[PDB]
Amino acid sequence: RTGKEEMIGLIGTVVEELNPEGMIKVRGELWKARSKFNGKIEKGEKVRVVDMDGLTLIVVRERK
Amino acid sequence: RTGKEEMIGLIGTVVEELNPEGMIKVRGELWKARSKFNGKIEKGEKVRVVDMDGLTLIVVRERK
Ligand code: NA
Ligand code: NA
Repeated sequence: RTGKEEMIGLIGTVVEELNPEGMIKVRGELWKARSKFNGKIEKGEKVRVVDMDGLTLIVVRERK
Repeated sequence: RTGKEEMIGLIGTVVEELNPEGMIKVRGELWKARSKFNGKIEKGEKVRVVDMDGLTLIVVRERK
């Protein structure tokens, strides 16, 4: 398993809208992702990785 | 309660070494903080807020 320690804190870009679940690109890799609070994070938006649920990244939109 | 949504994703600076518990400054406020994985994050280091445990911020050191 690619651990939590490797992913948490990284920035990615939404490639498939998080509504609240979707798809993000982090480094070169595609990942399943879920926004922590927001109902919807749009394609192209920058997100921050804050946790991990199995192979699903939990993200908030990047601040400012 | 100042919710998780307000704090998660923000950057702060360690004001009292996280070993793993300590003190950080986020915005103008002093907060209790705990590093998520690391055994020790030093004074002056930049951290990212990834979660919250009561009034204690859970942080990783800022990437790159
Ligand atoms: Na949600
Ligand atoms: Na620990």
